[PDB]
Amino acid sequence: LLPAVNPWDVLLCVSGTVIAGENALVVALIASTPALRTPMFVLVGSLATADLLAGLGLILHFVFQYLVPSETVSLLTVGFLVASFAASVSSLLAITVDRYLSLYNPLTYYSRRTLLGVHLLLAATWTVSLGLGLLPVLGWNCLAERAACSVVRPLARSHVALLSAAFFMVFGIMLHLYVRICQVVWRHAADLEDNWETLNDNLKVIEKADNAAQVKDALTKMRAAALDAQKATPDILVGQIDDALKLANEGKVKEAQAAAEQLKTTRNAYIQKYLAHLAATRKGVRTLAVVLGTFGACWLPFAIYCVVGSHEDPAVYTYATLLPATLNSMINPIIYAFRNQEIQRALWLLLDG
Ligand SMILES: Cc1cc2nc(NC(C)C)c(N3CCN(Cc4ccc(F)cc4F)CC3)nc2cn1
Ligand code: NA
Repeated sequence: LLPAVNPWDVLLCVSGTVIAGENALVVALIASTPALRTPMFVLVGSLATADLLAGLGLILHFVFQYLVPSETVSLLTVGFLVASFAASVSSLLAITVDRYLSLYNPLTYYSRRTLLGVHLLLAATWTVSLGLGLLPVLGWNCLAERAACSVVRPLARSHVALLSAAFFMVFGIMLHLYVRICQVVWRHAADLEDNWETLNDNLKVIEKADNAAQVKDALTKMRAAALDAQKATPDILVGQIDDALKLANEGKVKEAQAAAEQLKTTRNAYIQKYLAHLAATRKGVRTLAVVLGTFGACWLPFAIYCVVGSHEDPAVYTYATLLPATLNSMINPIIYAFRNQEIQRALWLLLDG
């Protein structure tokens, strides 16, 4: 398709309908499903709305780039594409802090600070994304004799470059947070083993002592280890330790040890529970990793070409950089369905009349 410019367009022309359609479906499910009202999925919905504007913007671009009322309207549509890109990258960052903050300390991840911040994230996102998309309609265009146009007219090279430079820095920070997220998950997975080691060491030393105090020390060091596992990623175990502790103090070494050995019944069920949650956390973080990789891999080529390209360069270099960026909004709805089970359930929920 090197010499085929319009066939490059027709590929994107109908692809905008797909991107507009599929995202329009996702935004509905988040809005129409209470289980998806959690901050994670609300922020994902914003990305869908951002990816939604991408499909609408280019659809109206072709509809107006070919037999439109006027070109000034086409200068609004480019704002939609600008607005979508800012609304997509901005919200994509927002999902990262939600993951980091949620994993960093869920107890501090309360329904007050979080839900408050969530509305500001979307508000601070779209108020800026739209604002950037509206700047061209206030003079930030390239249709002047003293302004050089970019690969995507009427956007000027000066302004697309600032967006490109801003995008690199924003994407550079999102990578840093993802590592911090990993550090959080690693740390949450590290202190857990220490509690398990101390918890098991305490159980064993309980048997290897004939003093009623050695039992108290191990249980006290055991209760603290049990408690530390709760503050990390927020009953019967500690409750049974309390019952075990209640016996140790009042001279019940023989029977207090018996209660310590029933903890294994709960502890075996207690340990088997935490492992699954980290599996859910890793996949949730893993899905975050995949999304970030696709976003950059599909937008970065355009981010560079719009700054280092020349108007003496062929057009195929333009679409070759827009094609991944355009279809990036088509792929984002697909990723969550195949990875995130909570939203995938609603997708296959509708099965028959
Ligand atoms: C036929 C056609 C389709 C276009 N489809 C655009 N969008 C799609 C890829 C969602 C698009 N936009 C314009 C706004 N732009 C913002 C931007 C993004 C990154 C960057 F480094 C610098 C920037 F200025 C994104 C691409 N222009 C187009 C021009 N003609
Ligand atoms: Na996107």
